[PDB]
Order: sequence, then structure tokens, then C-alpha cells
Amino acid sequence: MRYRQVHLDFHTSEHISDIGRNFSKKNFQEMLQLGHVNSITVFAKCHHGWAYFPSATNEIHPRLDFDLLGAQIEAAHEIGVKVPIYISVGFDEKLAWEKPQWLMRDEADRMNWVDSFMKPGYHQFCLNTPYLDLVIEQVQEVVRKYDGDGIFLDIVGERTCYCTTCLKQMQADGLDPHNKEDVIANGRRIYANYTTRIREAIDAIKPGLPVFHNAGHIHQGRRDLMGMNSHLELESLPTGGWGYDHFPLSARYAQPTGFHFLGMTGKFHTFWGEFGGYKHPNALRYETALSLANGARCSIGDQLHPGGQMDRATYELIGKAYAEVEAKEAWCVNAVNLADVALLTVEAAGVQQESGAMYSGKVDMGAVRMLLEGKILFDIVDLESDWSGYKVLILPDSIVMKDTILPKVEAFLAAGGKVLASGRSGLNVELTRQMLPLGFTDSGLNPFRPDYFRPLCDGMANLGEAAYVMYGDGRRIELTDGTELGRREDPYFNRQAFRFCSHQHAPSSEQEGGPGMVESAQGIYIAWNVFEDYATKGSLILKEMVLFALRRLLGEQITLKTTLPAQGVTTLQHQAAERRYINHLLYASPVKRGERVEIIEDMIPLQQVEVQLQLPVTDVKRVYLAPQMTEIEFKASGGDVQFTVPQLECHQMVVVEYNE
Amino acid sequence: MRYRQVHLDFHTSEHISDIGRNFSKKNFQEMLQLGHVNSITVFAKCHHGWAYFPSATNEIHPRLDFDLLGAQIEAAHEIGVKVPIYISVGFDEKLAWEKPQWLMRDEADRMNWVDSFMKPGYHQFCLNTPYLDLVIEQVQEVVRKYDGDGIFLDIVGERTCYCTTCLKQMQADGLDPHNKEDVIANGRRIYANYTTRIREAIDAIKPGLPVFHNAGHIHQGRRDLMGMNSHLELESLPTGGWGYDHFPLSARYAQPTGFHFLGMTGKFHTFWGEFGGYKHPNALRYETALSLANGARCSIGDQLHPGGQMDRATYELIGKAYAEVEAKEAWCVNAVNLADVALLTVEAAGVQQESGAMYSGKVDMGAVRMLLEGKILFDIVDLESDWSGYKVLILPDSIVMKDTILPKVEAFLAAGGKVLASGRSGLNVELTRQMLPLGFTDSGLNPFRPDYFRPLCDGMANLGEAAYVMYGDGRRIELTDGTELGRREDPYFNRQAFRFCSHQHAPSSEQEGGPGMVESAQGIYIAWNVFEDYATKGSLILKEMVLFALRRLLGEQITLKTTLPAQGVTTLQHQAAERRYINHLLYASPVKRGERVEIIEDMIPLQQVEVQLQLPVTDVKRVYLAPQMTEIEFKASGGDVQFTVPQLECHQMVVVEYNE
Ligand SMILES: [Zn+2]
Ligand SMILES: [Zn+2]
Repeated sequence: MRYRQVHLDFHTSEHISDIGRNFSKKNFQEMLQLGHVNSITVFAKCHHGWAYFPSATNEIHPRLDFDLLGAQIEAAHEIGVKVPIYISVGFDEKLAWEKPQWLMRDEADRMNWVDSFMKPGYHQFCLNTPYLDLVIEQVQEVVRKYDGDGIFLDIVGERTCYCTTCLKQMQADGLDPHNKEDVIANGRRIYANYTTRIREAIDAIKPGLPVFHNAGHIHQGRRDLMGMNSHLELESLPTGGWGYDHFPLSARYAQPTGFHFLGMTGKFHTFWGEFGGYKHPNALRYETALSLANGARCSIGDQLHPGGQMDRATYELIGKAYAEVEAKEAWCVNAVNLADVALLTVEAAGVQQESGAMYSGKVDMGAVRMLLEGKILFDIVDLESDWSGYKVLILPDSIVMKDTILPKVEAFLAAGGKVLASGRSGLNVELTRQMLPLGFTDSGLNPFRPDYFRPLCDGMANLGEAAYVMYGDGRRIELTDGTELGRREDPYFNRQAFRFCSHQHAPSSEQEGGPGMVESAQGIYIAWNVFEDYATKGSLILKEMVLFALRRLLGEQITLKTTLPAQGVTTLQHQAAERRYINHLLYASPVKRGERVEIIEDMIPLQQVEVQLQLPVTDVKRVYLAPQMTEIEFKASGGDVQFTVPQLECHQMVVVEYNE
Repeated sequence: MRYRQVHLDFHTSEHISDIGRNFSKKNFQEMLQLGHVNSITVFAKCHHGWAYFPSATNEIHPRLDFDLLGAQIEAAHEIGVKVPIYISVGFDEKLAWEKPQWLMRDEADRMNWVDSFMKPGYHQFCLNTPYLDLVIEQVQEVVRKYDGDGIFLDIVGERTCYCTTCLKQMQADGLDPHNKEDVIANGRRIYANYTTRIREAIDAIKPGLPVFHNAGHIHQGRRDLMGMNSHLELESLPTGGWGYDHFPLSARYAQPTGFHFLGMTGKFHTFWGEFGGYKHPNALRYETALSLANGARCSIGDQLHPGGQMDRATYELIGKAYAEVEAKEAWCVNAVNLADVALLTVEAAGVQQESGAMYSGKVDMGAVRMLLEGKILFDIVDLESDWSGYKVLILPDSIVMKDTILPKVEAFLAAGGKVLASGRSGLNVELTRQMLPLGFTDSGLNPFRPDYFRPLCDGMANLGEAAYVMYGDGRRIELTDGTELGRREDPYFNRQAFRFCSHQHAPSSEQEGGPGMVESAQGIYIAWNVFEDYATKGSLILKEMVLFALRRLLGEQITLKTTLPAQGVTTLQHQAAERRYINHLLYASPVKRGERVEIIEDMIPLQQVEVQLQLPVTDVKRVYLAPQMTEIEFKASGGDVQFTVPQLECHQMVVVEYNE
């Protein structure tokens, strides 16, 4: 899987003329070279529904006079650039106008994404209709006729559809359209039927041609949906609707599954379709680095001007990131993540949470923020993952012990694992009893919110002893055999009519309300929804409480310590074949501009970044900066090594060579 | 005016007992010393309406047994700490329950801030009622009986009120309550009558006792409202509702007026009343530094626990900022700002704008962001300011040439000033004709939005030649005697039903649409609302266009150039008495946590920050880091000096000593 990809959008209105008139093999090749691009996904069929080749199963764009798809594959292949081919599935707008009977409908007869033809935008087809047969024919034609390096199928996933075809079919199969569960399950079958028919059609022509089905998100805990692809493309524009948490939450779930996967961002300031929109180079330098460090290849979105001329400014911008990716690839191929901590996301565990961004939940964003800022080495796991390689399992806020979860947690604890649990985590489904041996009994929903946490151990809060406000829902708890690491204090009263103090919550009554943080032999419990609190209010104390509990659980076994500050990111990747570890160190700080877009313009050097590793190896040979190939001083005793990076700009890889 | 103030909130419910029971002279003094506090505003009367002294004109808090106000003034005065005294005016909640007839009403009979007594919160009194007489009595009592260092009067400003008293009075004075203008003007008289009665009552007891009337914002272009105070306190919690633009927009307007003024932030993570809420020290280190650099003293908000014990964690946190302010004060007293650029805010010019934060407009935030990120030395000016000392006047987006503005702009241009204007700036009120000699004629509202700007000069856009998307409303214009610095390109069409291309706007038609940026002898015009665009979308090209035009207008006369990166702030302040300039250099990067709060945890050193100054002095004696008192190498030729700061952490002052 190539590291330096471009996703070249070509959603082009029938009402624009002279399509491709300014295309040239020379221009296409010069700009790929300016961008250091080694793969470019080009269009066979766009959202408007047109083919960019003289098609027999679809209509060519009515203002295109030549085989643009063919010319692009030839131009790229002649300079060693691979060319996966894009087909819009969910959208075919020129067919939408002829076959509205095949479009998705909600319960109230509404189309998506746009609810009429009297407004601009696209109308999604239902794959439970004969539109599926037309899609297979069109996919078959492209796979037969063109020497592409794979197929990208867009606007697909499990839907809920109430179109005439779906309502008749559900009634004939004895399903109830008024039962939401029935319609969700119908849509699971409809989607699986589509991906099964695509794999069979393609395997009858070019066996093992790569296929990716784009839903815009990799749904966690769904191995069936991931397995319908040959590889994963994580569409994740941090300035385009996804936010900056979405990529690490996805990548740290993807890498341990064994799938090859890329992070796809955009060249655009905002989102897809932003003609004339440009990030600063430093944004793409950091975003590509963060893909490499997490075990991913890179894609950068672009849209080709209707005239077919590739934009110089764009490939200048892509090249500033991709020249650096070229020099580092060698240290990223076949890499496996070393992690101390398994995070079972609320999403992976199949439990309801508050949305905090388009495809991320608030508990999950809370936890990932603390893990990244805390330099904890982690993977994200689901109920199918093997937990036994992880020292600590995090159960954030809402992991109730249902039939599908408790046995796997009990087995992890029996085998010597430790758990960090917060809030409802560990409760039975009924929320009446704590089922994990964490050293306390549950006395029910805490009856004050907000309330206070007082640390009872030194080195937890940077400012020391105080009553710190907790905004999360709490559990009142009673110590049994556990050790108290901090306590709950009640406010004088809850903010209410006739009883309120100042602008917000009442101050602390300074009356003890039982323990707030409890340590036992098998881990640490925090009596508040602290992870959702950190994604909502962002109080620093929430992170300090969690990172204190994790550092205590990991003790002397912690694999990494560093002075890399909070906004920085680190990973420790293993190239076994090459008998080396790669410590990835990054520092960039997105900053809010416009109303809410978080952007990167500055890239500030750090100096004298100290790392202490604890590798499961016998003898450390040497330590060097890649790709500079600059030895640095280190001190090693067995697999325990310490070093200092003189200077870090954006991203620095530090290679530790060993003897096993 | 002291540099190290605390605003000690004490809004305390009647339903909390043992008020002040844990107060002690020793605790109050220890915590002031831990915090390096040299002034603390303490409460005589809170929002709940209680006195904190045995009052004859108001009721003491019913659970307070001793003169808390008296004890606090004595404890502070005995260690050389000044004590201004706080009186809630707008709120007296225990009186609200007895005299609801004196409360403000809107057109629909609604109270503010909270629209019933069956919900928690405060109910604002109307100062057009006999409540004003009770306020004067209570202010008189506090000024007679207590040795305070000033009065802070809270919840006041110009209102619009439709209470029974106001409606009767308006009808009797021949005003029309259904005419909004009439009610606004009534409220201007009501507020002026309140501040006039306060100054006369206080001057009859302690002539020239400091008074500040808090509206939460200094309204720009209103010298009458500023002049009702002895000094200005800019309430500006960047994590508490105000945002990070509000302080520089206010401070760079305040300093050149001659008022002594402070920046008031909070110790809290969020806003006032956040018991148990704590920022990281680095946030207050930066925020206090930014006050010093802009010519302001510092206040940090706190709220005293009802028990009267000052919180150790809080005064640890305040001390980490205030120890550093103590060492730097010497270089901030009697300082005057050196600026190349006058920014006439939309607010100062009295013109409508889109709100972009609680008390800042989008055009004004756009402009301040570009000036700070661009290291342009600036003041904010109104129609009463003297413009003649400024090389460049900025007219952002919407400064139409009404009777109150055009003569002052024509006089500034005649005297050799240059203007940067955008969008509607310079148009007549009718928006049919450009009234400034900027080298083009106006051909009306541009009929495409969005559209494109192509730079025609090198060194404008970091990625070079391209069509960059402009989202702001445009003016189509026609070159006459001006020079074109870039052009407008039309899209194929506007996004509409039946005509749309891809997800957003149509790509560039590459058809010239007239000039977009025009240079003349007297300045530069940009044919888009670029400042509102930068506060909405945040496209980097918008800043690059503006800073290119400003650098061109200033040419060789630019007073400062630096490698301090974009997120950094610089000012050049003049201590005339001490025959030195102070170059202030800051780097901190607030980062979004929770849902939207922008916080500071990291403080990253910068290295080898280069500055070139052009001072109007003959001979530079020396250059040193204060307060370290460390000489640095420099090269001077007349008033032209260059130096390099080895290391900058948070804030560094660089002192340039001269001979005139
Ligand atoms: Zn359907
Ligand atoms: Zn009134």
C-alpha cells in the first residue's frame, strides 16, 4: 500500500463546458512529481452520475469529447504512479431525475442528503432496488475495460429506508416497518447483499482487485463491515466536519486489526468541493506525520478543475508534506504498535453515548484526549480483540457489565490485567450493583451534581490540595477493602429555585460524601463520568485524576516517559524484521480561526526532549534520528534506554536498534 | 494604579450558615502574600443584596455575626494592600422579592437576567425608580464608614426598560414607548442621571474617591460613558464568555485615551461563580503578560468561600503569575504605545455588524486577529481620536462615508495619511459611489458570491499564483488611475437549484471580473468584506492579502519587523521619562478543550527571535532583557536597531535605551 496518495475529486456539473480541454499528459505528470505523489484515485463516475470515459453502461459527461479516465491512467502509469478508480454508488444525480422511485425515503417520505429537487445537492439511491443491478453492470464495465489499481465505492453503508420497494419487501418478509429494529436489520442485509454482489462481480473478472466501501467512518466493534474491504481508507478531514480526535480514535483501532489503512485529509481549508481553498503547508506536514506515527499511509483530497489542468499551488502544497513522507516511509512499513493500555471505546462496546463531533462520541473523545496529552501508549480494542497483551484496560464512564462484556473482563482480571473504570463502568445493566472487585459497594446515583473531588495523595493536582468541581454524573460509593486516593465533598445544595449561591453551583459544604477514587489489587475506580466531563467542560483536574490513576496502575512497567509537553503526540512502533523500535515524537497545536475551524500555520521547534523507554529486549545496539541518520548519545541497561532529542520540528523519528 | 489586583467575589445565599466563621487576619494576609497581591476589591453588598458589615441602610447577611468588610480592610491595610469596595447596583435579590415593581421589564413584561422567580438567578432593578435613592443612601453609608480605596459599582449601563414607572414617565415627557429610539434615549438619560448622582454623593464625602461603573464592556466611540469613571476595569474572561479577541480590542482602544485601566480575568477554568474551578498557572502567566504589554494593570477574579477561608490552591495559582508581574512593573508604568496603524473599528464608527462573540463584532475580530498575527503596531481609534500621528488608517468592510466620518478621513488623506479600505468602506451611504480617491469606480454589489481573487504580485500568497476563494460580499469595480495588485475571477455560476457543481461553490470560470485589489497614491482597496470573512471562514489568503497591502503602504517606514511566528504577540511601548523603549514579545497558543473553551497548559520556549526596530531617536545607547538585566548584542545606525532574543518563554521584555 503506497504512502503518498491523492484522492482526485471530479464532481462536475453537466452545465460546465469543455471538460478536460486543458488536460495534458505533461501537466498531469509534472504536478504528480511536484507533489511527490505515488498513487492518485481518479474518477470513472461522479456524484452528478457522469462517466469520464466513453461508457456503454453509463452516459459520458455531455461536454467531455475524449477518454479522460484512460488518459489519466496512462499518464500516471508511465511515471510509476498507481491509479485506483472512484465510482459514486449512493449518488447518481442525472439518474435521480429519471428514477426517483429508486431513491431512499425516511418515515416522513424525505430524500437525503437534500429533501427536494428545488434545492441544490444530491439524492441518495436505495440499494434494495434495481439500481443495484445498474451499479454492478457499471462496476463490471470499468473493471473490464481499464487497467486500474483498485476500486473506491462512495456513499455506501447500512441505512434505514422506508421507500416503496423497502416497505413492500418488509411486509412480504413479515417485518414491521413501524418497528425501528426491523428496518435497521433490513438495512444490514441490504448493505451486505450489495458488498457480496460487488466482490463476486469483480472476482469473476480480476480476482483480488482492491475494493474500499466508503461510509465516511470505520464503525468500531463491526468486524463484518471492516472485512468487506481489502484495506481501510479513514476519511478524516479535521477542518471539514470530522475534528482532530476522529483520526487517532480510528487509526489506534485499525492498526492492531492487521488491515493496511490510510488517513485521508484534504488540501482544502474546509471540506470537499472547496475550489480555491488551501491549507498552510505546516498543516499537511503535521497531519501526514501523525498518519505515519500511527501505522497509516497518507491520502490528500483535491478536486481537479473541470478543464482538466492540475493546480500548481495545490501540488506545491502536497509536495511540501509528501517530500518528507518519501524520506521516512522506510521506518513505517510493517510496523506494529507497542501499547501499555487497551481503551474499550463506548462505541466498540455497543453502548449509547452523546455525540461530540460528526462521527465521535463525548466519552471516547474525552479518553483519547487524555491518552494523547498524557503520552500513554495505547490501542483501541473491541470485544473481538485479544486483551491479554495489555497491562491496563480502560472502561470509560458507561461500560455496564452486560452478558457480551463481563466474562471477557473477568478473564482479563483473572490473568493479571488491571482496569481503570469510571462512572457507570462495572455496574450491572440495572445499575444497582458494582460487578468488578474494585474495593467498594455502589450506594446509587450521587444526589448532588455538580459536586467536588479532593485528592488525598500528593502529586495528583499541579496546585495541590483543594476541592475540585466535578460536573459529570456521579455514583455515591462506600469503601470496603479498597484504599481511598481522594474523596467526594457535597455542595451546600443543588442550584434550584429559591436555593442558589452566586452564578453557578453552590460552594463545597466541606462535608465528606464518601470516596471518589478507590484503588484495589485489580485496579482503580473514579466515581464520576470524568471522560464525558473532559470532552464537555475540559477541567484540567479530570486529566490529572485519570493520568495519576493510570501511572499508578502501570507503576515501574510503564514503557515510555517523556518531557514532550501536553499538545505533543508520541507512539512507539516495532519493525520486527529490522530489529528496531521507532519512537515517533510530534508537536503541533491547532488554533481556532474563523468561527470554529482549528488550523495549523506555525510549527514551533522543541529542544532537549527527553525519553525513557522500557523495551522487552536484552541489549540496545544504538539510537539515531531518521531520516537524518544522526547518532545521538544514550544510556542503556538491558531493554531500559534514555536519550535526549536535541531538536524536534513537527515530527522526529528516533530509531532504537536492539539484539533480542 | 496597582498592577497585581484580585476581584474577590462574595455572592452568598442567605441559606448558607456560619458566614466568615473560618475568616482570620492571619489566613487573609498569608494568602495575599502567597498571591503577591497588592490590591483586593472586597464586598460591601453582593447580588443576593446582603451587606457584609453591620449596615443601617441595608440588612447584613442573616448568618454573618461580625463586620467582615471592616476585618478585610484592616487585615489588608496592615500589610500595605489597597482594598477597593464592591457594591452590586443592578442586583439586590432579597429586595427584588419585596419590590418587584422596581425591576426592569422588556416590551413583553419579561425580567432579566432570569424571566421568573420560579427559576434560579438574579432580577435587575430599573434605576429610573426610587431604587436609585436607596442605592445612593447605601453607597453614602459605605463611603462614610469604611476606609476603602475606591468603589466598584456592578450591573450598570444604558438599558431599554418598559417597567410601569418608565412607561408613565415616557408618556408624560411626550416620548413614544412603541418607538425603540425614544426608549434607547430615555435609557441614556436614566444611566447618566445615576452616574451624576453617584459622583455628587461621593464628592460630598470623600472628593476624588475612585469609582468604576461595570457594564462588562467599554463601548467604543462613547467618551461620555468612559468619562463617568476615574479609571477603566476591562472585565474580559477569555474562557468565561468574552473570547481572546475582546481584551486586545479594548486595551488598544483604552491606552491612547489616557485612562489608567486594568485587564480583569478569572482564576476559574470558566466564568464567575466556578467554585472548585482552576486554570493552569501558564494561562495566567500569559494573560497578565498580555495586559502589561498593552499598557494595562492586572486583576484576577476569585470567589471567597462563604466560611471566609481564602483558598491556598487559588493564591498558589495567582502567585505564579503575580511574582513575575512584580519583577516587570518598573518597565510598564507611564508607558505610551508606538503604532504605525490606526484601526477605526466598526463599533467606534457607530455602524451595524454581525456579533462574533458576547461583546465583539466579526469585522472588528477579523481586523484585530490579522494585526496581532501580522505583528503590525496599532491602536484602535474613534471619531474623537487624533489620527494625524498614524501613517495608515484601516477602514474595515463597512465604514460608509457618512457626515460624521468623511471630513475626518479627507483631512487625514490631505495631511499625507494612507488608508487600507475593504468592501463597503469609502462608499457613500446610498452605496452607489466610492468617495475616496483609491483609483477605481464602483460598479455595484458583485453578482457572484463566493468568487475568487488572483494575486498579480509576487510575495503575497505563500503558495504563489492561484485563484483563491473569497466568501465575503464583494464590490465589482473598474480601474481608472489605480494600479491592479490582483484580480477578481467569476465562478461558472452561483450554487442554486438546477445549477450546482460538487459539494459547495462552482470552480473558477477563469474569466477576469475586474480588479480585486487596487493601489493609489493615498492607499489600497480590497473589493471584498475580507475582515468578516477571516472571522467566519478563516482562510489564510485573507490575512496574506491584508498584511501585503499594509506592508506595501508602510514600506520603509515600518517601525517593527520580527520572526516572532503567527500565534505570537508584540508591542513597542515608550517610557519617555526613562529614555527607553520596551519591545514586548509573547508566545502562547490557546487550544480548544471541552466543547469550545480555549485554554493554555503548555508554554513552549522560542529561540533566536529576531527584531528590527526603527525608533524616532538619534543614538541607541544599549539593549537588554528585563527583568534579567542581561545585555544582548545589537547593531544600531541612528534610531534603526536589530537584535536577537536568545530565548523567549511566555513573555520577554527587551529594553532599548536611547539619547534623543
Ligand atoms: Zn429503500
Ligand atoms: Zn424602568
